[PDB]
Amino acid sequence: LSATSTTSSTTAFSATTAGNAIAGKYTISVTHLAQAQTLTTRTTRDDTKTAIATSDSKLTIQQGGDKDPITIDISAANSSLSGIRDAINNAKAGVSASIINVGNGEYRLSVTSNDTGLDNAMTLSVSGDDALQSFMGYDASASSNGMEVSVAAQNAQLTVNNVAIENSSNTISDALENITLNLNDVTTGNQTLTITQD
Amino acid sequence: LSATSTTSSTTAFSATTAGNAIAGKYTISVTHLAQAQTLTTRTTRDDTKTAIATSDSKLTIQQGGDKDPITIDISAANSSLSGIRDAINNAKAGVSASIINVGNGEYRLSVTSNDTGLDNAMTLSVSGDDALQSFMGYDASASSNGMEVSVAAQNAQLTVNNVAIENSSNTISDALENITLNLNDVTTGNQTLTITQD
Amino acid sequence: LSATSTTSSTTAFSATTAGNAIAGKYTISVTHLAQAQTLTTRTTRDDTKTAIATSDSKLTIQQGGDKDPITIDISAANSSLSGIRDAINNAKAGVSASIINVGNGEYRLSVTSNDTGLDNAMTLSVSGDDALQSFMGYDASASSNGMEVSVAAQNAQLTVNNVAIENSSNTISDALENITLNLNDVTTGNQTLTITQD
Amino acid sequence: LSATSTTSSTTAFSATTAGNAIAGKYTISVTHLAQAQTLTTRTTRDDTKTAIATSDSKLTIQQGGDKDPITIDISAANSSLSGIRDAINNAKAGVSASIINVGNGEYRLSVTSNDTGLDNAMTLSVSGDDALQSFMGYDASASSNGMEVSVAAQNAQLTVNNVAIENSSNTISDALENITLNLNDVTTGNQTLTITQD
Amino acid sequence: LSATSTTSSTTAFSATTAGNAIAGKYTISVTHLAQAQTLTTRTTRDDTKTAIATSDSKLTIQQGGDKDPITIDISAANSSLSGIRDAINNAKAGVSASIINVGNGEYRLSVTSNDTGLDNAMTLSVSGDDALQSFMGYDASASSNGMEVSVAAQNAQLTVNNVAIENSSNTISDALENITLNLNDVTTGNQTLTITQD
Amino acid sequence: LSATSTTSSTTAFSATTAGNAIAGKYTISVTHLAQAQTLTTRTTRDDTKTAIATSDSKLTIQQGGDKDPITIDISAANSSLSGIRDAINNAKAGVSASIINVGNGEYRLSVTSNDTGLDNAMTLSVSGDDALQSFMGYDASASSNGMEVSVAAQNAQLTVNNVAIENSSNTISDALENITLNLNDVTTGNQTLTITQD
Repeated sequence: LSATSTTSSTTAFSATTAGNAIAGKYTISVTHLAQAQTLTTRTTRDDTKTAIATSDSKLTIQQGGDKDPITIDISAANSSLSGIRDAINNAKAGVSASIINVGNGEYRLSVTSNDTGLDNAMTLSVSGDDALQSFMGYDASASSNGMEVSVAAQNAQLTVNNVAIENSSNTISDALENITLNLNDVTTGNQTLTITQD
Repeated sequence: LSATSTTSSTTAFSATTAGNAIAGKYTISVTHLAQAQTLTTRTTRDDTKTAIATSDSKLTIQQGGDKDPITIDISAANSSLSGIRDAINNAKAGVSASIINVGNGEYRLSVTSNDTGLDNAMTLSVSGDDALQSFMGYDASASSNGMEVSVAAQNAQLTVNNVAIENSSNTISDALENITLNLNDVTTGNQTLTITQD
Repeated sequence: LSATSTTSSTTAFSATTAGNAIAGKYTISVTHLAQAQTLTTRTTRDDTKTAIATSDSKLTIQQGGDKDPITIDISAANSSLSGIRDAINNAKAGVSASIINVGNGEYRLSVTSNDTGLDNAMTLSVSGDDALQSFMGYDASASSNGMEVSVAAQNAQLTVNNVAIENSSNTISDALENITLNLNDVTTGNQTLTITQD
Repeated sequence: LSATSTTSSTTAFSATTAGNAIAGKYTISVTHLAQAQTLTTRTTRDDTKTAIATSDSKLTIQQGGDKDPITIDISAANSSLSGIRDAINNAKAGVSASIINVGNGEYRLSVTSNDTGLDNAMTLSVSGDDALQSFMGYDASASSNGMEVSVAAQNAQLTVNNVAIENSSNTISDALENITLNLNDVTTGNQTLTITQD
Repeated sequence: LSATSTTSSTTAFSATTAGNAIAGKYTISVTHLAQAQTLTTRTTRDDTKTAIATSDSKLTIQQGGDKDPITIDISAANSSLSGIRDAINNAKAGVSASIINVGNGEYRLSVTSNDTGLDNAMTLSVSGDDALQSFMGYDASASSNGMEVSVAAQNAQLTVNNVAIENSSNTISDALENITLNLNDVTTGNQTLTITQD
Repeated sequence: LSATSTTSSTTAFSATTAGNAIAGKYTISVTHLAQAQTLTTRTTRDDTKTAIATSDSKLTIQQGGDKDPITIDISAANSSLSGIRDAINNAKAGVSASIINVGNGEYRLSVTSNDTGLDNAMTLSVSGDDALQSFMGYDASASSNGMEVSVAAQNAQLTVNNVAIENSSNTISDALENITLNLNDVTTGNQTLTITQD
């Protein structure tokens, strides 16, 4: 019922408010932005159309935060870069695949989680085909993997009025009552968010 | 009856005037802003709904400056984080409670005094339940407390024409005759407030 | 009969002209601004209403520059901070009194001369009551005084085309023929005032 | 079907998107711009009209990237600077010739590949005339050549979300799905491209 | 008949042109501005109305550059500061007198030549009265004088396309054909005046 | 037939294009601007009207770059500064004469070539009169001359895409095909001229 406006010392963050947000000055220090994991094949193919697997296979995609594993069927015919990209994207597995032409007639496969957060980090495993498993597999606890981490999963980390706060997201509306905090950048020095009763 | 306008060398302070304010140049140096105390539970709960107390209990909130103590009743059922927040906020005890989700499935309770000032610092004590007392109690003279100080209570401190001035508030209209001083920031070097007869 | 316009290298000074002012470039260096003396009670009262004197008394206010002394009557009843402030202000004694709440439940009395200038420095003496004399007395040649100097009386000091000039005022229209010089700040380096025939 | 807008931290790069481009923040670091090879005659002629060859001859222009060689006929009469420039330009050989008057009554011949890229580097060889071969020949593996490299052929080199990318062009719309990257400059520090769903 | 426009690299100088001025770039370096001599009485009077001379006297004002000497009659009655100022100003002697109130109840007499230039420096001599001669006399070759030089006479000194130029004036339209140069300031480094045919 | 637009990183140069100019980025480094020689008499006259020669004489003006010598007749009567200036200017000899009043009642004669360029440097010789020859003669290979060089003749020197270019002029439309380069200043670091097909 009670409306408020916000002002910020930096482009590093802004904020909007729901009703009944507490007016006043908030000291905000942002030390890390949330990041969505991206895994990229450490090796390349010379095209997007040649099958990589010789058998049909099953891709398992498992995220953290107690989410259900998704198993996708990939026929030998569809074990090409395009085939796998399409099969992942069509699965709606909370991850998204794309192809990168890195030049020199070489292509990489990238898989990115749709949501930022440590809990949105992912495991990828392929059963029923060695070549594809070793091309595309990723397990953080394995020494050799087909994927490398090109973008680390990461949580936002900030302090608000000296209270330490971690969050899966750079859009934070679950931490502070009736405030939504949007993090655009890590901060330096004293930065403040000002909330005034209308 | 006599109107005046104000000008300031810094965004650090501004000022407005009542009638018959004395025209001229005032040298203003601000060394500290007033602050409202915030106490935050040093420990967390994994949710906002589970009762913390096993008995019914009585929360005492005592501010300084010779204000009356307020005692609030908290049933065992209402000794949850939400319960306590609601009970404090509903009491109109000159303090305001909020819940902070610090991430990792953990929640803190914060209590803030509505007014800035050393005299608005607060003591919190709970009788009739050990767990809640040790979760949420705060006494500045005790070695172990449930609260920590996340925002120190603090008085504004400034000098006006070399006269030292302390104030509970950053909105100062009781210090200088017919002037209201608004402090937005601590200053550096020579800063002046200019008052001219209209 | 002959009109002129002025330009200045700095916000430190500006100038306007009467008729027949001599066109050209004036090198101006300002080393000191004029100041109005302010005396402030070195001690405080805990309120503005309690009488300070036990007898009726006579406040003498004597400025320099061969001005007449003004003697004001202050009954014991009116020897409160408010009482004295009112009695001074009502006297039109070329000085002006105000009360400062310095915080911590303490009040100071300030007396300021209305005009800047060394010659507007003041002596304050109270006969017929020790307490008030020692609270509020000021004599520059006495070792102990009730007042301290919080703002030194001071003359403007500048040089115009290498001619040294002293003045009671920062509004100087008696130094240079047909020019009024307004001093806002002390200068650094070569600053010039330009006067051109219209 | 899904539209997106782009924002960039630097004038060093910009970007536009086709439909269904993945929203979000891309960290982009550009270390090299693509360049089109330019070869310039190390010696000069004193005019553009005198034939250089005494026999008719055949200019061969061979680019990399498995492109077909183009052989051009140059009569002795047309072995002048103007003659050769016209014959090259008229051939549409994926290269472009121009004359540079370097002053002092001297002229150079420049040949530039129309497309940037290492693969667009070129070999020039003239059969049937020594003078013209030694004036204008270029082979990267020969110790003495008529041409010098005045602009090295070069590939764009950048990294996008830590993925290394090489490209023949500074207009890159084949590397990243549904994005066109335009490189105007090499970057310094953290620069980012922002893509937001409309 | 042929019009031209001017552009300048600095506010230090500008320029306008008569017809048929030579278009092009002029390198201008200004090392000194012309100055008009000002002489000021080294001593002061405590007022402007008391006669200084006891006899009637004759003030001689002699400038350089082969100008005629002007002799002015000053009665004893008119040997006051106001008297002398009026008598000088009324003489139209190519000099101008003014009174300066330097503060502390003291007044100085200043005499300034109307034109800048070394050749506009002046000698002042009073016959028939010792007091006034010693108050107000000035001769550059005498060891003791009544005047001091508060503003040195000085010539503009500049170089235009490496040609050294001296001038009595900061408004220079007699040095360069069909150009008027206005000097506002001494320069630093390479500064240029650009003249382009319209 | 094909139109193009130009952009430049610096005010140091700009450019416009004729049809069919080659689109793209040109790296331009300017190390020297072209200059027109100016010769100035090392000695002065005290006026512009007194003849310098006692006999009639013949002034020869010879520029470089294989231009024809121009011989001008100067009667003894017309051997004044004004006389010689008029006679030179009226000859249309590709040079232009002016008089400079250097102050102190002294005048110099300046002769400037109308075109910039090393090839527009000049020799001046007077036959039939010693005084005028020694006043005004200039030969770069002679040890004593009447003229000094106050502005060196000089060629523009720049590099375009690493190709070294010399030019008599700062308006260069004969060096690069279908481009006109205007040089306003010597450059520092990487500067580029951008040409884009419309």
